[PDB]
Order: sequence, then structure tokens, then C-alpha cells
Amino acid sequence: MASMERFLSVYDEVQAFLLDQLQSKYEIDPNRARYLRIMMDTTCLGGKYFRGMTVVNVAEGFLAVTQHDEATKERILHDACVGGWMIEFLQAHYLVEDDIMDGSVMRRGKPCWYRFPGVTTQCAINDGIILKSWTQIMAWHYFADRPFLKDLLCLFQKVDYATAVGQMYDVTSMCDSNKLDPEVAQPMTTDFAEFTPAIYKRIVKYKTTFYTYLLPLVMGLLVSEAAASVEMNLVERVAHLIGEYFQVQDDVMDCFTPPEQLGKVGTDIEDAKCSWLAVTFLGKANAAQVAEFKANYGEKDPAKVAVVKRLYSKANLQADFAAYEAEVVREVESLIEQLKVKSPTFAESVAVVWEKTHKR
Amino acid sequence: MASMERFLSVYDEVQAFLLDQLQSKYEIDPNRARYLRIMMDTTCLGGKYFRGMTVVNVAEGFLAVTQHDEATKERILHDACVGGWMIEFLQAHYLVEDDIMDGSVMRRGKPCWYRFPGVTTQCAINDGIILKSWTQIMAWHYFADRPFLKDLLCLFQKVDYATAVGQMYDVTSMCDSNKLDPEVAQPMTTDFAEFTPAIYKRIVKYKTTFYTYLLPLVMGLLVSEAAASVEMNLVERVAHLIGEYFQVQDDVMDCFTPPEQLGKVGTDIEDAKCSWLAVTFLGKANAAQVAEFKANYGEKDPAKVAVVKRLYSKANLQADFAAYEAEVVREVESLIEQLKVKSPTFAESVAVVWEKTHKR
Ligand SMILES: CN1CCN(c2nc3ccccc3s2)CC1
Ligand SMILES: CN1CCN(c2nc3ccccc3s2)CC1
Ligand SMILES: CN1CCN(c2nc3ccccc3s2)CC1
Ligand SMILES: CN1CCN(c2nc3ccccc3s2)CC1
Ligand SMILES: [Zn+2]
Ligand SMILES: [Zn+2]
Ligand SMILES: [Zn+2]
Ligand SMILES: [Zn+2]
Repeated sequence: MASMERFLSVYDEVQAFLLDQLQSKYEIDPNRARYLRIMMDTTCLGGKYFRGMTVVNVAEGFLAVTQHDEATKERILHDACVGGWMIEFLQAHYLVEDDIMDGSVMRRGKPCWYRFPGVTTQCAINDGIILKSWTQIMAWHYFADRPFLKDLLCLFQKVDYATAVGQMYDVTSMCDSNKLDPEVAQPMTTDFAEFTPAIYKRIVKYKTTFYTYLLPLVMGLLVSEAAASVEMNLVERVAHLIGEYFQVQDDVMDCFTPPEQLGKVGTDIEDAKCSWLAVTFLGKANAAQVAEFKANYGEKDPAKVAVVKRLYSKANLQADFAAYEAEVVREVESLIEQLKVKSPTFAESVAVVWEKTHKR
Repeated sequence: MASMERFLSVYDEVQAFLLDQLQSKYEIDPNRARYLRIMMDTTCLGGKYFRGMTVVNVAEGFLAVTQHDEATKERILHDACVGGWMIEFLQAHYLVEDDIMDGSVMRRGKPCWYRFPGVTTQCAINDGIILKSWTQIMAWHYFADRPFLKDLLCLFQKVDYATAVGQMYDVTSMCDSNKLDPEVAQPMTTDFAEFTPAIYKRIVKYKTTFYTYLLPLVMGLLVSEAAASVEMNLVERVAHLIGEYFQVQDDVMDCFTPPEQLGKVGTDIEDAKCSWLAVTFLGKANAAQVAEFKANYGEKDPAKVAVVKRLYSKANLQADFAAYEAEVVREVESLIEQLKVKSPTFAESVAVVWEKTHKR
């Protein structure tokens, strides 16, 4: 059975379990069950399932080199699929809430969930809460007897917390740290002294890399009972590295990829986000360019945004990106080599993860 | 050491742990640590701590009848305090998000957290996410070696899920179930056919009773390793019963308690909530009264709200409340008697919980 075919089949099974449980144990009525079914499909489906499929792919790699009864192979693949859906539903939670938090309009060519006419923000915040609650329902049901349940739940929590801390770093990245204060309305930075590579890397590490790369890789190891085949410090280093490159690509696409391709109108400039483009531009601009950036960044005015986009183009950030990518390619390959020491199979899975990231 | 004194001391210890961990493991800077410290204090402190103290009180009851070394008594009391704070932080999460969802203005005489000038909804949604994440950080840290960790985490999840499902029932309680549809903007019911005692009881059971009564009582049993001293079906029945009475009191106060005493301006009428007052009024109104209620309920117009308040007063719902309370007093006492069969100590703790609920 092909990997994606199995993964999608498990979605239907998990969805049926969750909705049937809501009827048998939570007194749900059929119309609310239908609401939640539509909410699940709308928020969890339609992507490429890269995070969930990484769990499956890691587990398949170990299956090829480990002796098991057929029923055990099937159990491991089913576990990897459920775990992959835990990650996809966790991402769904983040995307629903982030879209509300940022006042976003579109995601993947369709309206953000909170903007659907019969949803609204009042329901959508709670729908997002439910999406994350469903990840825990999945784990306690499907993994109740598994030796890895404890380690999996502990990992999932730590990843979730790191991601929420990362969201805090992201939403406050255009403030001056010394001015943060619940009592005082927050002005945008004027000096941009905190738009540095180290601060950018901290934002991205926490807001993206734990749930997009560390979680799927480690969950694949856990459902495979293979965490001893790897040096965990190496898995963390390579996950944070690939994850940062993934976010840098996203940052570049927000500015330069056409809306129809992006599936949304990017507003990192109007939102004054600490993007890779802003940080890298400031790391090479002269005094006049810095001043013109300061006069235009973080404003909704289309003329001011266009000015920022000119400044980026004229700064030849394409060359900086090729240099960054060359260094990431160098460093990921080095970490993969270190991973072959204890597991050529896992190192090959990481290699596949990197190719899928690098090509898109 | 007095119970409340110990409970508050543990707050400072937990807060110090969480913030110190954010510095040592999450790369936090001192200004964001201060933001989160203020957010924690503002959202978690200032109430009566009834839920958290119930854990402590249940554990103290067992301590009085169970042989332990002194260090073990101290460990149990510390565990009960941490568990109580897990519940208070979970409530803090719900209140932050509910206030955003409902567009609330005040809570306990102070602005809702999202309305603080340097917070805003963009930060406050995530602050609420962090509050719940902190409950899991607490459990995995303080209870890492405890035999009850698994049972406690599983219970906490189920309670959280039931509460989120309850919030869905609450926010959709003024819609017609057959009309729910993400694609279509939701009109308020016109027939109010779903304002029934059974439907009201389902809302309250899920939205309030699991986290306010079932969770503190069962957590007290868990940290005491005393779940065998009770019939769990009885604990559930008494928790749901007391919890419903608690919410009925809240519903009555929303309408009739002065704002300065309530700590907010109640808007259940303008919000068209399925309150105990609306359900009970419809369960005794004549045809003309039903019509006048339909013409006025769920509108912000102060004259229409006053009309609804007149209809309630003229309907003598005070008599219905005294009848409801008399029946609850009857039924709680019956369940306490059944609880004495296996544990007079736990039955006495439940009795204390009921008195604290009944008097306020
Ligand atoms: C690729 N982006 C990574 C950061 N994302 C987050 N959204 C939330 C929402 C709530 C809590 C944490 C996070 S992190 C948005 C998508
Ligand atoms: C006609 N436009 C020319 C410039 N655009 C850019 N692509 C990148 C990629 C990486 C970093 C910066 C840029 S700017 C593409 C479309
Ligand atoms: C006494 N009320 C019980 C119901 N409350 C809830 N708020 C939320 C928020 C998010 C998820 C679930 C719930 S339940 C508000 C206070
Ligand atoms: C001057 N007002 C008289 C009526 N108010 C009510 N108190 C309750 C309590 C339980 C049920 C209904 C009502 S109406 C108190 C203040
Ligand atoms: Zn965002
Ligand atoms: Zn982006
Ligand atoms: Zn509410
Ligand atoms: Zn209320």
C-alpha cells in the first residue's frame, strides 16, 4: 500500500473515531458533528502533508532494515500515520489561531477559517482549541498500550510550548524589547536594532522548526522504537537547520511570489515582520538605504511597500540567498554524514527530507 | 502551614520555575520574561482559588487518616498545590480566550486581558495558549517520577476536551441546530425550541462542570493515591450536579447582581445565551409572555433588555430557583451519603465543597 494512500485512509479512520466518540460519549447532535467534520476537513486537508508524511517516511525506512512480523509492520505504519496526523492537526491549530491573531484574509487560495460566514472569530478560536485537543485524544486512544506513549506525549508538549514561545517572539519582533509592557500600547521599532541574524534565527527556531522538522523526525523514531539508532543532538541540529532554511524560503516568497501561487497576499512588509529579507537588507545597506527603509517599512500604504520591494531588489538579496543556501547545503550534508555513523537509514530519511525542502 | 499560605507560596515557586526555564532553555530575554510574568499574574491571580484549593483540601482530608512520614505529607501537599495551580492556569486559559471570543469588556472589575493597551488580541490569543501549555510543563516537571502522572495527564486532557466541546455548545446555543453551517451566517433562533432543561444541562455539564468540580476532586484523589477509596461514578454524578448549580447561580447573577458586585456588566440577554433564566421562564410563560420574550431577547437595545428583565421578575423565577435549589440540596446530600460507604473522609471533602458553593 502506497504511503500517501495509507496516510489519507488513516485520516478517514481517525475522523470517524473522533466524531463517533463525540456522539457516544459527549452527547453531540448530528448537526454539530457535521460542523466539526467540515471544520476538520477545511483546516486539516488541502496541503502537501509534508510533516505527517515525514513520520511515515522515517518509519518506512526502519521497516526496510528491521525484522518484524507482518502484523507488526502494519501496526508501526498505522502508528506512524496517526502520529503524522497528530502533527498535521497541531499545525491546523496553529494556522487557525495565527490567522485570527494576524487578521489574515486567505490561506491556500481559500478564506481563513474564521472568515467563513457561519464560523466567525467567536467559534474559530475554540475550533482551533479543539484541533489541538484532538491530537491528545488521538494519542491516548491509538497509543494507549504503546511503550512510546510517555516519550511521545512529552516530546509533543515540549514542541507545542516551544512553538507558542516562538509565536510570542514573532508577534513582538517589531517592538523594542525594552518597551514591552502590557500597560502601554506598543510602538514599532524605529532603530531596527533587533533586526539581526541571531534574533531572526531565534524567532524562526521556536516558531517553525520544532513542529515542522524536529517533531516529525523524532516521532518517526519513537513509533519505530529506534531513538537509540541516532544521536539526538544531531537530529536537533539538523532539524533546526533545515527548518530555518524552510522559513527563509517562506519569507522570500511572501515578498516575491505572486499571490495566486502563494495562495495569499503576503503582508510581511506591512506587518513589519522581522523577515530574512529585512534582516539581510539591513546587514548590507548604506546609510541612505537604511533611512529609506525606516521611512517606508511597516506601513499599509502600497506606495511605501513598493519602495521596500525596490530597496530589496536593488540590494541584490538574491546573491545573499544563494550564499545562505550554499552554506546550508554544506552544513546539512555535514550533519547527514554524522548521522550515518549510527544509522545510514535515518540519515537517508533526513536526506530525503532535505531534498523535498530544497527543491520547492 | 495554613492551606492558602502554602498554595500561594507554591505559585511563586512555579512561576519562578517557569520563567527560569524560559531563560535557561528557551533563549528568552528579560523583557519578554517580564511580559509573561505580568501576564501570568494578571490572568491567574485575583480570584478565590476555589478550584485549586479543592485539590489541597481533598488531599488534606486523606492526610488526616493515612499514615505517612512527614516528608511524604509535605510531598503530597506540594503535589496537591501544583495540581491545583494546573487547574487555575487551565481556567486562566479558558477565561482569556472566552473573553476574546465573546468580546467581553471587564472581568473582576479589571479590563479583560486582551484589552490591556500593550497586549491586544494578536498577543492575547497566544498568551492564552501559553497558559494552557504551562499546565503541561508543570505536570511533566513536578510529577515526572510520580505513579499518578499517567492518570493525571489523561484526566486533564479529557476534562480539557469536554470543556472545549462545552464552549462549542455554549457559543452555538442560540442557533437552530439544523441551520448550523460554516458556509452560512448564523441567524438567532426564532422559536427557541432548543431552550430546554435537557439542552441547558448539556451546555453546563460540558462547559463548566468538568473543569470546575470533576477535575479538582479527582486530582485530589490522584495526588493522594486514593482513587480506590471512592466509587468514580458517584464522584462524577456529584461533580456534575454541584457544577450545574454553580452555573445556575452564575446565570442568575448575570442578570440580577449589580455590576460592581459582579465585576462586569452581564450581557447574557443581549448575547441570547441559553441561560437558566431564559429556559425556566419559557417553561412557565403563557403565549403572550413567550411572544414578548421573542420580540426582545438577544438585542443590545437597553429598552429591550429591560423588557426581558421585567418578564423574568414578573414570572417569579425566584420561586423556581428555590425549588431547584431544594432539589439540588436533596440530591447532593443523597450522593454524599452514598460516598460515605467507601470514604467518609472524601464524602466530608465533597460536603465542604458543596457548602462553599451553596453559601456564596
Ligand atoms: C509557518 N508559521 C510558523 C509560526 N506559526 C505559528 N502560529 C501559531 C499560533 C499559535 C501558537 C503558536 C504558533 S506558531 C504560523 C505559521
Ligand atoms: C521578476 N522578479 C525578479 C526578482 N525576484 C526575486 N526572487 C528572489 C529569490 C531570492 C531572493 C530574492 C529574490 S528577488 C523574482 C521575480
Ligand atoms: C464559567 N464559564 C465556563 C465556560 N467557559 C469557557 N471558556 C472557554 C474558552 C475556551 C475553551 C473552552 C471554554 S469553556 C467560560 C467561563
Ligand atoms: C430588587 N431585585 C429583586 C429581584 N432580584 C432577584 N433575585 C433573584 C434570585 C434568584 C432568581 C431570580 C431572582 S430576581 C433581586 C434584586
Ligand atoms: Zn502570524
Ligand atoms: Zn510567512
Ligand atoms: Zn463565553
Ligand atoms: Zn455567566
